[PDB]
Amino acid sequence: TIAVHAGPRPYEDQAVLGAIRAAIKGLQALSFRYEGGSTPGRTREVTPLGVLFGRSNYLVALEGKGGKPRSWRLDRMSDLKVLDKPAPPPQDFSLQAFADESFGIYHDEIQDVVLRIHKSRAEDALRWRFHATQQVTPEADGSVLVTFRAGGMRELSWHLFTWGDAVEIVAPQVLKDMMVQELREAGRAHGAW
Amino acid sequence: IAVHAGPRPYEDQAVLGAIRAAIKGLQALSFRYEGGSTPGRTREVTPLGVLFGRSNYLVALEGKGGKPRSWRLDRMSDLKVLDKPAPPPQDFSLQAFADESFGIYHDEIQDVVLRIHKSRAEDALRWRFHATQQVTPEADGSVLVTFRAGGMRELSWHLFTWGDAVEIVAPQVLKDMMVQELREAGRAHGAW
Repeated sequence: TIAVHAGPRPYEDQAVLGAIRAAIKGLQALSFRYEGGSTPGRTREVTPLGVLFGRSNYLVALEGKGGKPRSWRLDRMSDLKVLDKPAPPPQDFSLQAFADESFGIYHDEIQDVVLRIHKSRAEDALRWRFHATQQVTPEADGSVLVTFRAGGMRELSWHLFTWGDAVEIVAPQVLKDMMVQELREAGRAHGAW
Repeated sequence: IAVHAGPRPYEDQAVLGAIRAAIKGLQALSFRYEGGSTPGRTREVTPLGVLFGRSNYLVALEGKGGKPRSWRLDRMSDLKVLDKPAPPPQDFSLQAFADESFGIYHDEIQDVVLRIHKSRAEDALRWRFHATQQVTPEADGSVLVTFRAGGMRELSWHLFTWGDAVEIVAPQVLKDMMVQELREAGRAHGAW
């Protein structure tokens, strides 16, 4: 296409990344050797559904007969082949559907997030999509209250940092602690205080 | 089939498809802008490509005698794909355009040089900060990372995700911003 993804990203091995699309456009299956998970290093078979690019590149897929929608890290993968073998996708499987029942994390258990964005970036708050299932509430002081139910507290905290002092983390406590700890860590190394 | 999760802005394919239509038809595209230097006027451009990231941006030439520029998608309205010839310049590369800044913002290009601590050297090696990056292994197991790019506001926002594993050795501006952001955020959130 005529689009390019700007910004930092993980490095690519398009050799292996070209092998996965070879079986979703043929509705076939794949198989690799994992380097993680509950079984350390076996070779395993899997039905492909999609890839999610992030600061870690994943691969949504179920194993063999039946399965569970879970995504394998492409860094901890070993030697795939486009099985000669068919494996059609579940019909109602949206790939965005995987991507929103958490955040830039997966399965880190879901939290009721409450943010207060001051006036200054209130209009910026309305425009911004923190999570699909979000609700923005105006307040009497022109600040706006942003609440949504999501995972990925760490990524969230990284993103809130870019809002600077326009955000006020109201809930949950794990997010406050997440942010403070991260600010203390970075603030020491770069000499902020 | 691979969209990126996280806080991606509310985007619209009704205009993303229309920009693709004007590009591959090699014809001009016009829209009115809900932003920019002029509040709400109809601009007419040669569309070149879109940038994906912190939001989505049309890269386009407006009128004749202009440099490439960027337009927030979510801020273009009432777009029409016209029948005038609008081929791209033969020299333009969208990739080279995007490479001129660490993020979206095109400002003074800086030789940035970072040091990543040994505990995260393996991650730095496997991480593409920028298209022009070189990494050199240092004696103590830490790694030096250098590249040329503008947009250090966005750079310092990313560096924060590296915790205390990253040291900014140049440019000075990137250092100052990083510290000022940390103080401000740290005061807002009660970290010190």
